[PDB]
Amino acid sequence: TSGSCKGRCFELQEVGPPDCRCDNLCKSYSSCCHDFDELCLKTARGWECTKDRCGEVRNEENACHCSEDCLSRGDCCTNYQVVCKGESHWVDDDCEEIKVPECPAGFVRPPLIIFSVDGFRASYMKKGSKVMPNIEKLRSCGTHAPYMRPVYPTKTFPNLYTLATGLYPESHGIVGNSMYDPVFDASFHLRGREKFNHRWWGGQPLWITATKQGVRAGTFFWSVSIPHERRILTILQWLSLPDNERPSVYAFYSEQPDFSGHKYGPFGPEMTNPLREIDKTVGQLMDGLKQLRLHRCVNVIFVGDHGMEDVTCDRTEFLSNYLTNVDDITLVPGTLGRIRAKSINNSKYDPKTIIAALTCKKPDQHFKPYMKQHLPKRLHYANNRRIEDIHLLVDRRWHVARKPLDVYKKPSGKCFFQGDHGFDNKVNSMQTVFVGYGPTFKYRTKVPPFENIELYNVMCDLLGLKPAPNNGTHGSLNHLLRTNTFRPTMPDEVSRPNYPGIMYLQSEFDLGCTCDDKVENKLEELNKRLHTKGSTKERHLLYGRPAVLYRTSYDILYHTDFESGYSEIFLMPLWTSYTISKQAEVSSIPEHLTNCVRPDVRVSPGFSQNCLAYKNDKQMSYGFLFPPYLSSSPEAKYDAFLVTNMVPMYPAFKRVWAYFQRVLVKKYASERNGVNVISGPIFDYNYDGLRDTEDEIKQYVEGSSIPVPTHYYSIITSCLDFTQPADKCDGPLSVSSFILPHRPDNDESCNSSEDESKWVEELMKMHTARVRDIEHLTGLDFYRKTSRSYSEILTLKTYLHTYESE
Ligand SMILES: *[C@@H]1O[C@H](CO)[C@@H](O[C@@H]2O[C@H](CO)[C@@H](O[C@@H]3O[C@H](CO[C@H]4O[C@H](CO[C@H]5O[C@H](CO)[C@@H](O)[C@H](O)[C@@H]5O)[C@@H](O)[C@H](O[C@H]5O[C@H](CO)[C@@H](O)[C@H](O)[C@@H]5O[C@H]5O[C@H](CO)[C@@H](O)[C@H](O)[C@@H]5O)[C@@H]4O)[C@@H](O)[C@H](O[C@H]4O[C@H](CO)[C@@H](O)[C@H](O)[C@@H]4O[C@H]4O[C@H](CO)[C@@H](O)[C@H](O)[C@@H]4O)[C@@H]3O)[C@H](O)[C@H]2NC(C)=O)[C@H](O)[C@H]1NC(C)=O
Ligand SMILES: CC(=O)N1CCN(c2ccc3ncn(Cc4cn(Cc5ccc(C#N)c(F)c5)nn4)c(=O)c3c2)CC1
Ligand SMILES: [Ca+2]
Ligand SMILES: [Ca+2]
Ligand SMILES: [Cl-]
Ligand SMILES: [K+]
Ligand code: NA
Ligand SMILES: [Zn+2]
Repeated sequence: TSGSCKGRCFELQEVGPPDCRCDNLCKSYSSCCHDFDELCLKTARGWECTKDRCGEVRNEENACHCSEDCLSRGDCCTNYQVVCKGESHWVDDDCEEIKVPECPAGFVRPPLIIFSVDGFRASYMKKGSKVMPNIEKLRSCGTHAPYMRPVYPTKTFPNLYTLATGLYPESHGIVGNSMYDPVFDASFHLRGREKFNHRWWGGQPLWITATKQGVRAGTFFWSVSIPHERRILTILQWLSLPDNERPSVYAFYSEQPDFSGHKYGPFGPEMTNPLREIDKTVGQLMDGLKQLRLHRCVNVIFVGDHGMEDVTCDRTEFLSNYLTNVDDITLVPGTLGRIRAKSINNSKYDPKTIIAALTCKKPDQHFKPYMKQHLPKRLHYANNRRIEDIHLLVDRRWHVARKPLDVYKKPSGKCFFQGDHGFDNKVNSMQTVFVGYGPTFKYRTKVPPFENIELYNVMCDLLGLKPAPNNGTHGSLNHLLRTNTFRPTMPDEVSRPNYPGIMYLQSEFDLGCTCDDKVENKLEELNKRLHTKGSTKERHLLYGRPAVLYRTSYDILYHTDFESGYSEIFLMPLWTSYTISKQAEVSSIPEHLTNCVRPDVRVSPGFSQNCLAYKNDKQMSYGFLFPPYLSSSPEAKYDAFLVTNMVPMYPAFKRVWAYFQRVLVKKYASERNGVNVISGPIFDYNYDGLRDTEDEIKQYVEGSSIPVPTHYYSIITSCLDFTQPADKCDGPLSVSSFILPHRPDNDESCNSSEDESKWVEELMKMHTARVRDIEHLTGLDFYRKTSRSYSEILTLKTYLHTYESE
């Protein structure tokens, strides 16, 4: 319909119908005024000043200007000062530290510009360095990480909306580039108009956070037909607006190098040019800022959404080769797989039969099926109705498809893609980039790799905003910044522990347990009391006891070899802590102690587990949190069989756990010069990544109130300087953790029929976790007493050990 864009080009506030629009998204909606192209998308004379244009009389038809009034008008070509005034390109100036913001009068805060690049793999920073001098200058003069970890799936929309919200895709709702919502009965796709509907997009993205708190924000989306040079000129024009109208945060988005990467693979010879072109665009922005005297005022973030892997048509696994009944399913295909029934509310569709037909069927099978609740917890990819129950994790370099006709399209199936992304977010080729440059970022500083969910908090800090609740750990990235507005502090402990002494006589217990412990001194009797009272506690609890951050009733139990926090509600430890030195020796469970379980005289029969329940439950067995194999003496070993150290374990899981405890702990202590281990149960029956309350538990040991954990964790800490033993470390710490699913079969591990040395450790690596992940799942807070700064501890708690090569 009707109206004009005269005096409205790239207006910031979008107008409602039936009035026509002139903002940077109007093209997407087909709702621009009829003169939008003519007035707002000028192209005459290209994007660069030449010597003969210098001082020209202003011609309003030109794309940009070289006339003398152009600085005052805000619309010079970005190279104006270089061609027409003897100025140097930004890239050609030496790095000079920006100690304080150097902003024109009227700038109330340094603006933030987010420059996002689609498909920019982390290793492009080294491999394309010779063709990206503007980017290489940002990177070396500012703050950079060797790589930034994306979220899963390593697709465009989930990651860019994660960047804007600090939320996992399960929480923000953009769980893929394609998705079907069974409540909406509608599908979201990269291409098309459904994605414009606000109903898909949850959380509070940065532009909304900013606006609600009185900080003006540019649009983060761009119509695809607006060329990059015009996006840049538009941002530079918005930056010349009056103080009261000017945004403080700006976003530029590039579809490259992703668009070429898909055609040519991540390192195709055709990739050099798209990298040169992105660099040139960075150059334009920086020259533009320098003309406006804003180059030592603005904070610039150069950030990618994901990397890019070599993927061709012939590396496609077809479901039709596994299932006889493939027309019964709908598959979301590609570098991940999501399966649901073709016919909604079809009662005779069995996910269990589909999973079974897809499990370990071909020796080199290039995907693994999972019920979504069994996916590695580090992916946080389950708590959303748009995530199908059945998920296929696809090997890097591979695709999955339903039938061959979906891939090999008529006439005779030519391929025409050599690159793709979307795989597991720990995969090297999916890693992407982060550089921060400006007064608020540090000068010439490397920082360790970190996750993109953390940036939202930092952007809010950069803008003086209070972040909406999100999945970052605020303070974990304080080390990126010259000046921090946020001072993290430890959460307050909610429940204080009881410290029970000996309160019960053996004959008060009727637990159906037995142990051969009657076997067989004044000197070694005070020593026993000392231990039960906390004398070895500084050895086994190295970083203070974990804080309990919810209301509950629990006891601290001390022993020679380990300390625990025992829950009277869940009838088992919430945590068990012990230190194993490089010198410690592994021993066996003596014959006469094979089935030994001992009542704990500090803990009431009524708050204890019982052996009878385990006897009666033909599916469920038990294991121990502190391992008897690692007892310091035959006498201390009796403590490991206390009923208060016992936890429910499926026989299939006991294979995993026993190998970890008997073989792997000692190997880690050898490799790391001692380790401290904290282990415990996790209950997450509604798969939301958060500690279950007792009324959420769906499974108990038969005929008891003993709840069955969904997972078991361990956090394994040592000295970063491994020349110092774990128990006498003066400096920073080193951690690796896992959250192992507690499953009644080893179907996940295709080699599980073999010896544990051939599969267990591979499983654990797959289920590697951050300390922070375990904290959410347990309501515990770790590392309460160290000699390290809290910001450093927050970084340590966000660390993920990925087991990739470098
Ligand atoms: C990662 O970080 C995030 C963010 O911190 C964590 O996610 C949060 O987790 C909380 C606990 O699970 C959860 O609290 C819920 O919230 C319920 C209200 O939810 C709606 O409103 C939310 C707030 O909106 C306002 O603020 C934001 C600023 O952030 C603005 O942008 C808004 O516009 C508002 O001004 C809102 O965020 C939330 O969004 C979800 O749902 C949307 C609409 O469908 C989606 O678009 C969106 O993507 C979100 O979807 C996710 O989250 C939902 C669960 O909320 C989930 O189902 C989806 O799969 C997806 O993951 C809503 O619009 C509130 O009703 C709840 O209270 C009930 O339970 C509590 C205790 O659990 C009781 O104390 C309480 O009394 C009440 O019980 C009653 O109601 C029950 C039904 O729920 C009923 O059964 C019972 O019998 C009782 O009657 C509860 O507080 C937050 O909503 C959630 N936020 C987000 C964004 O996801 C996340 O946990 C972190 N992950 C990890 C691993 O740490
Ligand atoms: C939540 C919200 O307010 N809305 C309103 C506007 N809706 C909308 C409207 C017009 C549009 N025109 C073009 N494109 C292409 C495109 C891709 N990208 C990369 C990118 C950039 C930023 C984020 C974020 N966050 C992202 F997810 C993807 N930018 N433009 C869009 O996706 C698009 C989306 C989306 C829903
Ligand atoms: Ca992308
Ligand atoms: Ca839960
Ligand atoms: Cl997807
Ligand atoms: K049993
Ligand atoms: Na198996
Ligand atoms: Zn892509």
